[PDB]
Amino acid sequence: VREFRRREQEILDTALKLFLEQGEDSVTVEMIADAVGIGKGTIYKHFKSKAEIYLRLMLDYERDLAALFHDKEALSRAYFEFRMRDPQRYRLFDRLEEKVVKTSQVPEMVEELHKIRASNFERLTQLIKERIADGKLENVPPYFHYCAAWALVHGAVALYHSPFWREVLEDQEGFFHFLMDIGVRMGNK
Amino acid sequence: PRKVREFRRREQEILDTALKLFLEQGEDSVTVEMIADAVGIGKGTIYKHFKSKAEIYLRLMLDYERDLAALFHSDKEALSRAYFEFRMRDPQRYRLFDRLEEKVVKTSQVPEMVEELHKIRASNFERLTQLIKERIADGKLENVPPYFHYCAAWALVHGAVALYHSPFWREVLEDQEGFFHFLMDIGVRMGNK
Repeated sequence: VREFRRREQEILDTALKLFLEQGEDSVTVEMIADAVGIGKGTIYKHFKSKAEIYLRLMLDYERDLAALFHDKEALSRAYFEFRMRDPQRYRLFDRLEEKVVKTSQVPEMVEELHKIRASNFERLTQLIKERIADGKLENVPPYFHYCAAWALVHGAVALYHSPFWREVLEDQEGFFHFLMDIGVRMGNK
Repeated sequence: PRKVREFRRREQEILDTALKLFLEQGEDSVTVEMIADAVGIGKGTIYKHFKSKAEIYLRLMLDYERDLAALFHSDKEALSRAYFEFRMRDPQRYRLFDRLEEKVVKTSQVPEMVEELHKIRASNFERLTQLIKERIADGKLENVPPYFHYCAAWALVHGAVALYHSPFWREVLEDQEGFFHFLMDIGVRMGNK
Protein backbone atom coordinates (compact mmCIF):
# COMPACT_ATOMS: atom_id res chain seq x y z
CA VAL A 1 0.00 0.00 0.00
CA ARG A 2 3.03 2.19 0.65
CA GLU A 3 4.35 1.13 -2.76
CA PHE A 4 0.99 2.04 -4.31
CA ARG A 5 0.50 5.43 -2.64
CA ARG A 6 4.09 6.65 -2.99
CA ARG A 7 4.43 5.51 -6.61
CA GLU A 8 1.04 7.03 -7.46
CA GLN A 9 2.12 10.50 -6.33
CA GLU A 10 5.31 10.09 -8.35
CA ILE A 11 3.19 9.23 -11.40
CA LEU A 12 1.19 12.40 -10.95
CA ASP A 13 4.30 14.52 -10.36
CA THR A 14 6.18 13.18 -13.39
CA ALA A 15 3.05 13.39 -15.55
CA LEU A 16 2.50 17.07 -14.80
CA LYS A 17 6.20 17.78 -15.41
CA LEU A 18 6.07 16.14 -18.84
CA PHE A 19 2.78 17.90 -19.67
CA LEU A 20 4.21 21.36 -18.98
CA GLU A 21 7.50 20.64 -20.74
CA GLN A 22 6.30 19.05 -23.99
CA GLY A 23 2.61 19.84 -24.35
CA GLU A 24 -0.01 17.51 -22.88
CA ASP A 25 -1.09 16.25 -26.31
CA SER A 26 2.33 14.77 -27.09
CA VAL A 27 2.71 12.95 -23.74
CA THR A 28 1.53 9.32 -23.66
CA VAL A 29 1.18 6.97 -20.72
CA GLU A 30 4.16 5.06 -22.19
CA MET A 31 6.33 8.14 -21.66
CA ILE A 32 5.22 8.81 -18.10
CA ALA A 33 6.19 5.24 -17.20
CA ASP A 34 9.68 5.54 -18.71
CA ALA A 35 10.31 8.81 -16.86
CA VAL A 36 9.15 7.41 -13.50
CA GLY A 37 11.13 4.20 -14.02
CA ILE A 38 8.28 1.65 -14.18
CA GLY A 39 6.64 -0.28 -17.03
CA LYS A 40 3.28 0.10 -18.75
CA GLY A 41 1.13 -2.29 -16.72
CA THR A 42 2.44 -0.83 -13.47
CA ILE A 43 0.72 2.43 -14.52
CA TYR A 44 -2.64 0.85 -15.41
CA LYS A 45 -2.83 -0.35 -11.79
CA HIS A 46 -3.05 3.36 -10.89
CA PHE A 47 -4.72 5.18 -13.83
CA LYS A 48 -6.70 3.38 -16.52
CA SER A 49 -6.03 6.20 -19.02
CA LYS A 50 -4.40 9.60 -19.40
CA ALA A 51 -7.77 11.32 -18.85
CA GLU A 52 -7.80 9.78 -15.37
CA ILE A 53 -4.42 11.45 -14.78
CA TYR A 54 -5.77 14.74 -16.15
CA LEU A 55 -8.79 14.68 -13.82
CA ARG A 56 -6.73 13.50 -10.85
CA LEU A 57 -4.35 16.46 -11.27
CA MET A 58 -7.29 18.86 -11.30
CA LEU A 59 -9.04 17.05 -8.45
CA ASP A 60 -5.88 17.16 -6.30
CA TYR A 61 -5.61 20.87 -7.07
CA GLU A 62 -9.17 21.58 -5.88
CA ARG A 63 -8.55 19.53 -2.75
CA ASP A 64 -5.41 21.53 -1.95
CA LEU A 65 -7.51 24.68 -2.46
CA ALA A 66 -10.15 23.27 -0.09
CA ALA A 67 -7.52 22.51 2.55
CA LEU A 68 -6.51 26.19 2.57
CA PHE A 69 -9.89 27.32 3.92
CA HIS A 70 -9.92 24.79 6.76
CA ASP A 71 -6.94 34.79 10.22
CA LYS A 72 -8.86 35.98 7.17
CA GLU A 73 -6.22 38.40 5.88
CA ALA A 74 -3.55 35.68 5.95
CA LEU A 75 -6.05 33.33 4.30
CA SER A 76 -6.71 35.82 1.49
CA ARG A 77 -2.96 36.17 0.88
CA ALA A 78 -2.47 32.39 0.87
CA TYR A 79 -5.36 32.10 -1.58
CA PHE A 80 -3.69 34.47 -4.05
CA GLU A 81 -0.34 32.74 -3.60
CA PHE A 82 -2.00 29.38 -4.32
CA ARG A 83 -3.77 30.61 -7.47
CA MET A 84 -0.83 32.55 -8.90
CA ARG A 85 2.08 30.20 -8.42
CA ASP A 86 2.50 27.67 -11.24
CA PRO A 87 0.91 29.77 -14.01
CA GLN A 88 1.76 27.07 -16.55
CA ARG A 89 -0.34 24.50 -14.68
CA TYR A 90 -3.22 27.01 -14.48
CA ARG A 91 -3.07 27.38 -18.26
CA LEU A 92 -2.90 23.59 -18.70
CA PHE A 93 -6.07 23.17 -16.64
CA ASP A 94 -7.91 25.77 -18.77
CA ARG A 95 -7.04 23.79 -21.91
CA LEU A 96 -8.25 20.67 -20.10
CA GLU A 97 -11.65 22.29 -19.51
CA GLU A 98 -12.41 22.18 -23.24
CA LYS A 99 -10.50 18.99 -24.07
CA VAL A 100 -11.64 16.70 -21.25
CA VAL A 101 -13.93 18.32 -18.67
CA LYS A 102 -16.58 19.40 -21.20
CA THR A 103 -16.76 15.86 -22.68
CA SER A 104 -18.07 12.41 -21.71
CA GLN A 105 -14.57 11.25 -20.67
CA VAL A 106 -14.19 9.85 -17.12
CA PRO A 107 -17.66 11.06 -16.06
CA GLU A 108 -17.34 9.91 -12.41
CA MET A 109 -14.29 12.10 -11.85
CA VAL A 110 -15.75 14.99 -13.84
CA GLU A 111 -18.87 14.89 -11.68
CA GLU A 112 -16.64 14.94 -8.62
CA LEU A 113 -14.70 17.94 -10.02
CA HIS A 114 -17.84 20.05 -10.51
CA LYS A 115 -18.94 19.33 -6.96
CA ILE A 116 -15.69 20.37 -5.27
CA ARG A 117 -15.36 23.40 -7.54
CA ALA A 118 -18.81 24.54 -6.45
CA SER A 119 -17.92 24.10 -2.79
CA ASN A 120 -14.60 25.93 -3.26
CA PHE A 121 -16.50 28.77 -4.97
CA GLU A 122 -18.76 28.93 -1.91
CA ARG A 123 -15.71 28.90 0.37
CA LEU A 124 -14.21 31.92 -1.40
CA THR A 125 -17.57 33.72 -1.39
CA GLN A 126 -17.88 33.09 2.35
CA LEU A 127 -14.40 34.50 3.02
CA ILE A 128 -15.40 37.59 1.04
CA LYS A 129 -18.65 37.99 3.02
CA GLU A 130 -16.73 37.72 6.30
CA ARG A 131 -14.18 40.34 5.23
CA ILE A 132 -17.01 42.68 4.20
CA ALA A 133 -18.68 42.07 7.57
CA ASP A 134 -15.42 42.84 9.41
CA GLY A 135 -15.15 46.15 7.54
CA LYS A 136 -12.12 44.98 5.54
CA LEU A 137 -13.72 44.89 2.08
CA GLU A 138 -16.12 47.47 0.65
CA ASN A 139 -19.81 46.64 1.13
CA VAL A 140 -20.63 45.73 -2.47
CA PRO A 141 -22.05 42.44 -3.80
CA PRO A 142 -19.58 39.67 -2.96
CA TYR A 143 -19.40 38.85 -6.67
CA PHE A 144 -17.77 42.23 -7.32
CA HIS A 145 -14.89 40.96 -5.18
CA TYR A 146 -15.01 37.43 -6.61
CA CYS A 147 -14.84 38.63 -10.22
CA ALA A 148 -12.04 41.09 -9.35
CA ALA A 149 -10.03 38.20 -7.87
CA TRP A 150 -10.65 36.00 -10.93
CA ALA A 151 -9.48 38.86 -13.15
CA LEU A 152 -6.27 39.55 -11.24
CA VAL A 153 -5.32 35.88 -11.22
CA HIS A 154 -6.19 35.45 -14.90
CA GLY A 155 -4.26 38.56 -15.91
CA ALA A 156 -1.33 37.51 -13.73
CA VAL A 157 -1.15 34.13 -15.50
CA ALA A 158 -1.14 35.88 -18.88
CA LEU A 159 1.58 38.20 -17.57
CA TYR A 160 3.87 35.29 -16.67
CA HIS A 161 3.48 34.02 -20.25
CA SER A 162 4.34 37.42 -21.79
CA PRO A 163 7.59 38.42 -23.53
CA PHE A 164 7.77 41.50 -21.26
CA TRP A 165 7.84 39.29 -18.15
CA ARG A 166 10.38 36.81 -19.51
CA GLU A 167 12.81 39.41 -20.78
CA VAL A 168 12.38 42.89 -19.26
CA LEU A 169 11.08 42.44 -15.69
CA GLU A 170 14.02 41.75 -13.33
CA ASP A 171 13.12 40.94 -9.72
CA GLN A 172 10.39 38.42 -10.50
CA GLU A 173 10.24 37.04 -6.94
CA GLY A 174 9.85 40.50 -5.42
CA PHE A 175 7.12 41.18 -7.97
CA PHE A 176 5.27 38.02 -6.97
CA HIS A 177 4.82 39.11 -3.36
CA PHE A 178 3.89 42.59 -4.62
CA LEU A 179 1.04 41.15 -6.69
CA MET A 180 -0.16 38.97 -3.80
CA ASP A 181 -0.28 42.07 -1.58
CA ILE A 182 -2.31 43.80 -4.32
CA GLY A 183 -4.79 40.91 -4.27
CA VAL A 184 -5.23 41.10 -0.48
CA ARG A 185 -5.73 44.85 -0.70
CA MET A 186 -8.04 45.32 -3.66
CA GLY A 187 -11.57 46.26 -2.74
CA ASN A 188 -10.42 47.30 0.75
CA LYS A 189 -12.83 49.72 2.37
CA PRO B 1 -10.30 73.03 -46.98
CA ARG B 2 -13.49 71.14 -47.91
CA LYS B 3 -11.84 68.44 -50.04
CA VAL B 4 -9.47 67.47 -47.24
CA ARG B 5 -12.28 67.54 -44.66
CA GLU B 6 -14.51 65.23 -46.72
CA PHE B 7 -11.73 62.77 -47.68
CA ARG B 8 -10.87 62.44 -43.93
CA ARG B 9 -14.46 62.15 -42.80
CA ARG B 10 -14.90 59.30 -45.27
CA GLU B 11 -11.68 57.70 -44.05
CA GLN B 12 -13.02 57.67 -40.49
CA GLU B 13 -16.33 56.19 -41.67
CA ILE B 14 -14.41 53.36 -43.35
CA LEU B 15 -12.44 52.71 -40.13
CA ASP B 16 -15.49 52.96 -37.85
CA THR B 17 -17.44 50.64 -40.16
CA ALA B 18 -14.52 48.17 -40.52
CA LEU B 19 -14.03 47.86 -36.76
CA LYS B 20 -17.79 47.33 -36.30
CA LEU B 21 -17.83 44.54 -38.89
CA PHE B 22 -14.70 42.95 -37.41
CA LEU B 23 -16.28 42.83 -33.93
CA GLU B 24 -19.62 41.63 -35.33
CA GLN B 25 -18.62 38.77 -37.63
CA GLY B 26 -14.95 38.04 -36.91
CA GLU B 27 -12.17 39.90 -38.71
CA ASP B 28 -11.26 36.98 -41.01
CA SER B 29 -14.79 36.99 -42.50
CA VAL B 30 -14.66 40.68 -43.43
CA THR B 31 -13.29 41.81 -46.81
CA VAL B 32 -12.49 45.28 -48.09
CA GLU B 33 -15.43 44.75 -50.47
CA MET B 34 -17.78 44.19 -47.52
CA ILE B 35 -16.45 47.34 -45.84
CA ALA B 36 -16.89 49.43 -49.01
CA ASP B 37 -20.43 48.13 -49.59
CA ALA B 38 -21.35 48.86 -45.96
CA VAL B 39 -20.09 52.45 -46.20
CA GLY B 40 -21.79 52.80 -49.60
CA ILE B 41 -18.67 53.33 -51.72
CA GLY B 42 -17.00 51.40 -54.52
CA LYS B 43 -13.84 49.36 -54.89
CA GLY B 44 -11.63 52.11 -56.29
CA THR B 45 -12.79 54.66 -53.72
CA ILE B 46 -11.84 52.60 -50.67
CA TYR B 47 -8.52 51.82 -52.40
CA LYS B 48 -7.82 55.57 -52.28
CA HIS B 49 -7.76 55.26 -48.47
CA PHE B 50 -6.32 51.78 -47.84
CA LYS B 51 -4.68 49.40 -50.32
CA SER B 52 -5.51 46.32 -48.23
CA LYS B 53 -7.34 45.11 -45.13
CA ALA B 54 -3.99 44.82 -43.33
CA GLU B 55 -3.55 48.59 -43.70
CA ILE B 56 -6.95 49.02 -42.02
CA TYR B 57 -5.85 46.68 -39.20
CA LEU B 58 -2.67 48.64 -38.56
CA ARG B 59 -4.49 51.98 -38.84
CA LEU B 60 -6.97 50.84 -36.16
CA MET B 61 -4.07 49.93 -33.87
CA LEU B 62 -2.11 53.07 -34.64
CA ASP B 63 -5.20 55.18 -33.92
CA TYR B 64 -5.58 53.38 -30.58
CA GLU B 65 -1.92 54.11 -29.73
CA ARG B 66 -2.48 57.73 -30.74
CA ASP B 67 -5.59 57.90 -28.54
CA LEU B 68 -3.48 56.59 -25.65
CA ALA B 69 -0.76 59.19 -26.38
CA ALA B 70 -3.32 62.04 -26.39
CA LEU B 71 -4.58 60.82 -23.02
CA PHE B 72 -1.19 61.52 -21.43
CA HIS B 73 -1.14 65.04 -22.97
CA SER B 74 -3.96 66.28 -20.68
CA ASP B 75 -4.13 65.68 -11.95
CA LYS B 76 -2.43 62.30 -11.91
CA GLU B 77 -5.08 60.43 -9.92
CA ALA B 78 -7.74 61.51 -12.44
CA LEU B 79 -5.33 60.57 -15.24
CA SER B 80 -4.81 57.12 -13.73
CA ARG B 81 -8.59 56.70 -13.57
CA ALA B 82 -8.89 57.82 -17.22
CA TYR B 83 -6.15 55.37 -18.22
CA PHE B 84 -8.04 52.40 -16.80
CA GLU B 85 -11.34 53.59 -18.28
CA PHE B 86 -9.66 53.93 -21.67
CA ARG B 87 -8.12 50.44 -21.43
CA MET B 88 -11.26 48.64 -20.16
CA ARG B 89 -13.70 50.37 -22.47
CA ASP B 90 -14.34 48.19 -25.52
CA PRO B 91 -13.05 44.81 -24.27
CA GLN B 92 -13.92 43.38 -27.70
CA ARG B 93 -11.39 45.63 -29.45
CA TYR B 94 -8.67 44.65 -26.95
CA ARG B 95 -9.19 40.99 -27.82
CA LEU B 96 -9.21 41.81 -31.55
CA PHE B 97 -5.91 43.67 -31.18
CA ASP B 98 -4.46 40.61 -29.41
CA ARG B 99 -5.32 38.42 -32.42
CA LEU B 100 -4.01 41.14 -34.78
CA GLU B 101 -0.65 41.16 -32.95
CA GLU B 102 -0.03 37.61 -34.19
CA LYS B 103 -1.81 38.03 -37.53
CA VAL B 104 -0.42 41.30 -38.88
CA VAL B 105 1.96 43.04 -36.45
CA LYS B 106 4.38 40.10 -36.06
CA THR B 107 4.51 39.53 -39.85
CA SER B 108 5.99 41.28 -42.90
CA GLN B 109 2.65 42.90 -43.80
CA VAL B 110 2.61 46.72 -43.98
CA PRO B 111 6.18 47.05 -42.65
CA GLU B 112 6.20 50.88 -42.61
CA MET B 113 3.14 51.09 -40.38
CA VAL B 114 4.37 48.35 -38.06
CA GLU B 115 7.68 50.19 -37.54
CA GLU B 116 5.71 53.34 -36.69
CA LEU B 117 3.56 51.28 -34.30
CA HIS B 118 6.50 49.99 -32.24
CA LYS B 119 7.89 53.54 -31.87
CA ILE B 120 4.62 54.97 -30.55
CA ARG B 121 4.24 51.98 -28.25
CA ALA B 122 7.74 52.69 -26.89
CA SER B 123 6.67 56.31 -26.20
CA ASN B 124 3.42 55.18 -24.55
CA PHE B 125 5.40 52.78 -22.37
CA GLU B 126 7.62 55.66 -21.25
CA ARG B 127 4.61 57.93 -20.66
CA LEU B 128 2.80 55.34 -18.52
CA THR B 129 5.94 54.61 -16.51
CA GLN B 130 6.48 58.36 -16.08
CA LEU B 131 2.98 58.64 -14.59
CA ILE B 132 3.84 55.80 -12.21
CA LYS B 133 7.11 57.47 -11.20
CA GLU B 134 5.34 60.77 -10.51
CA ARG B 135 2.71 59.02 -8.40
CA ILE B 136 5.48 57.24 -6.47
CA ALA B 137 7.26 60.57 -5.93
CA ASP B 138 3.98 62.17 -4.86
CA GLY B 139 3.58 59.49 -2.21
CA LYS B 140 0.60 57.85 -3.86
CA LEU B 141 2.20 54.59 -5.04
CA GLU B 142 4.51 52.31 -3.06
CA ASN B 143 8.18 53.01 -3.85
CA VAL B 144 8.85 49.74 -5.70
CA PRO B 145 10.35 49.45 -9.21
CA PRO B 146 8.07 51.26 -11.64
CA TYR B 147 7.86 48.11 -13.75
CA PHE B 148 6.09 46.41 -10.82
CA HIS B 149 3.22 48.88 -11.10
CA TYR B 150 3.31 48.68 -14.90
CA CYS B 151 2.95 44.90 -14.81
CA ALA B 152 0.21 45.02 -12.19
CA ALA B 153 -1.72 47.43 -14.41
CA TRP B 154 -1.16 45.11 -17.39
CA ALA B 155 -2.50 42.13 -15.45
CA LEU B 156 -5.62 43.88 -14.18
CA VAL B 157 -6.61 45.14 -17.64
CA HIS B 158 -5.94 41.77 -19.26
CA GLY B 159 -8.01 39.86 -16.73
CA ALA B 160 -10.86 42.37 -16.75
CA VAL B 161 -11.15 41.93 -20.52
CA ALA B 162 -11.08 38.15 -20.05
CA LEU B 163 -13.80 38.52 -17.41
CA TYR B 164 -16.06 40.36 -19.84
CA HIS B 165 -15.57 37.56 -22.40
CA SER B 166 -16.16 34.52 -20.20
CA PRO B 167 -19.78 33.25 -20.39
CA PHE B 168 -19.84 32.36 -16.67
CA TRP B 169 -19.01 35.91 -15.64
CA ARG B 170 -21.48 37.93 -17.74
CA GLU B 171 -24.38 36.38 -15.80
CA VAL B 172 -22.88 36.55 -12.31
CA LEU B 173 -22.47 40.33 -12.73
CA GLU B 174 -25.87 41.84 -13.48
CA ASP B 175 -24.79 45.40 -12.60
CA GLN B 176 -22.25 46.12 -15.33
CA GLU B 177 -21.86 49.87 -14.82
CA GLY B 178 -21.56 49.47 -11.06
CA PHE B 179 -18.96 46.72 -11.39
CA PHE B 180 -16.97 48.71 -13.97
CA HIS B 181 -16.62 51.63 -11.55
CA PHE B 182 -15.63 49.32 -8.68
CA LEU B 183 -12.95 48.05 -11.05
CA MET B 184 -11.94 51.63 -11.85
CA ASP B 185 -11.46 52.29 -8.12
CA ILE B 186 -9.43 49.09 -7.80
CA GLY B 187 -7.08 50.15 -10.58
CA VAL B 188 -6.47 53.66 -9.22
CA ARG B 189 -5.97 52.30 -5.70
CA MET B 190 -3.72 49.35 -6.44
CA GLY B 191 -0.11 49.60 -5.34
CA ASN B 192 -1.07 52.58 -3.16
CA LYS B 193 1.38 53.26 -0.32
